[PDB]
Amino acid sequence: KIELTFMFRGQPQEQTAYKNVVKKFEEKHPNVKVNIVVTSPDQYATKLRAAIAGRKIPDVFYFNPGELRAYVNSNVLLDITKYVENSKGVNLQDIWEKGVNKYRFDGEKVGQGNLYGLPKDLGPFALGYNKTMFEKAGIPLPDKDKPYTWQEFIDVCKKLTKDTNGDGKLDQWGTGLNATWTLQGFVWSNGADWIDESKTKVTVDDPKFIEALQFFADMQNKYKVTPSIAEAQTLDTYQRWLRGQLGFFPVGPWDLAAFDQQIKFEYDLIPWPAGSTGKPATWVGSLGIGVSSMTKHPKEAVELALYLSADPEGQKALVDQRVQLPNSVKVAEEWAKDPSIKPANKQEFLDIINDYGHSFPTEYTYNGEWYDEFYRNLQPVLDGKMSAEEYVKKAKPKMQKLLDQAIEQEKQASK
Ligand SMILES: OC[C@@H]1O[C@@H](OC[C@@H]2O[C@@H](OC[C@@H]3O[C@@H](OC[C@@H]4O[C@@H](OC[C@@H]5O[C@@H](O)[C@H](O)[C@H]5O)[C@H](O)[C@H]4O)[C@H](O)[C@H]3O)[C@H](O)[C@H]2O)[C@H](O)[C@H]1O
Ligand SMILES: [Ca+2]
Repeated sequence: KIELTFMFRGQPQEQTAYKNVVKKFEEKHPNVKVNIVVTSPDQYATKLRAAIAGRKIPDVFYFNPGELRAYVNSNVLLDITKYVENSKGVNLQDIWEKGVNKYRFDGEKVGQGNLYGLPKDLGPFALGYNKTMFEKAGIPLPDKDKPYTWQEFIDVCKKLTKDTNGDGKLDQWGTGLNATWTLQGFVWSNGADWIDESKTKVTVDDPKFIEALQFFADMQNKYKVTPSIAEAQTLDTYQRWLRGQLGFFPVGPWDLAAFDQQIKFEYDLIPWPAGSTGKPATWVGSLGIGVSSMTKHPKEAVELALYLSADPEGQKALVDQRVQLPNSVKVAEEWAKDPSIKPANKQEFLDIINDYGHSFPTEYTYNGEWYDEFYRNLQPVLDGKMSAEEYVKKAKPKMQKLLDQAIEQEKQASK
């Protein structure tokens, strides 16, 4: 009788996994049929934005935590608090508090108050290294607790950069980090950030930010511990990591399934190299599972969100399928201690969540346009055509204008 539209995004292993778990949901609730709208991670924001613009909102949908307040003011997200409290068995007090709290809003500040969504996951972005490669090269393994310094990291990367098949051409490299997803840690580790403590002032022209940005680009251009610009163009560094060509690459729990399938070398997790603070940094992502404020079936919609987010059986199926770590803290802890589930240092994911992971800057602002502008024109720095110093001076006023507008519009839209 009842039909739900569930809209989400995922890499192909993620799509497959959630589609399976939705079938499990439907077997459990035979009167609820779930129509799926799924996209690649890159297509999602535009599609969700179109749906919201036309006020044709999916019953259940993935959404960015940074848009919680905007969604609440625009009446996009149903207040699901009472459905979640009335639900049989579930106790989201078991769920990561940092995850649950991202989708609470008391009318004024995020983090407390009524539920406008449930955490899909927490997504600590760990650093992986190719253990097979280290061992074939006789290089001492990275320490599982003590971060490399930046200097040490380049030193090891250089050792790993070599022509291994002896044809005269480099065919193996220290790393090849994607600035979109790996610049944060270097910036943060160096005691910088995109914006100030108040989250209202762009601070990318901070010397510490610049040093981190230049350091990042220099991996490719100056230190040359990555494939060349042309080589990464031919085959991107994620793919080259999969094929065993790179010493170092990040690992999210959502990668685990794809890696199970494609990676044949032994790899493990370590802290990110630490800058001037000496403490490692990286991000802990999250997605919200929200229900349309206008859904015709709030109870069943929340039931699907709950099943994906907090239900032991639903959660178990997702963890089994290697697309996330458990949302239940105690389950995650026993998960991490299980030696038969690789990577050996799974615990690093948890350590990121508890000790040294941060939020994306955009989680603190009303929208993320100011931040998207930073990355929109970053590539010339990344390719050594423009210095980090010259770009951030150019970008800052553009970013700041956009931040100001997001601040103004949060004033307006919440009146
Ligand atoms: O140029 C070649 C590129 O390489 C290939 O991508 C490799 C993938 O990219 C990296 O992962 C980045 C990102 O993560 C995946 O989504 C996971 C979800 O995001 C997490 O939360 C993240 C953020 O937090 C919130 O502020 C906001 O909502 C999110 O933006 C959440 O915990 C997870 O559920 C997504 O697929 C990917 O883009 C990894 O290295 C690897 O997976 C591509 O072919 C190409 O882009
Ligand atoms: Ca070679």
